[PDB]
Amino acid sequence: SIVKHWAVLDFTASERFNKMPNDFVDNLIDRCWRLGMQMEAPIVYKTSRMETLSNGNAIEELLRSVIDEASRKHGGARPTLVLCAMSRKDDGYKTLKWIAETKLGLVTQCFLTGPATKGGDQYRANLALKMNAKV
Repeated sequence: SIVKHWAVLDFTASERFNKMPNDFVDNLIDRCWRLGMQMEAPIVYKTSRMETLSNGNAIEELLRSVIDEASRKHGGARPTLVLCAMSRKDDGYKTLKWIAETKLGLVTQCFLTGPATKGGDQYRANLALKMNAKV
């Protein structure tokens, strides 16, 4: 019933423009809670540059370091959902999803910080609905 182990990959941290705000995850968790979906805090928050999505081997390592960090910081827990925040569309996500879901036994969900912030209530509602359906 509860999403105990999940992670955030923030590709927007260095962006400066369209950086995911610091209250966005906690707001999002409140939003899922309102739908009947209880999530704990993500056991891993990791930032990366958008450029990373251009390199498949770097994607694979990024995901594997999320898994390793969760294991070290939370007694061996393994994330299931990995929420990915991006500042613009990037077809690299397609590679990331494949590695994540078919190689690593993860479930991923991507979103754009632009549409999600400032005038984004309906975008955020749709995000919470997709997350709820996935996990």
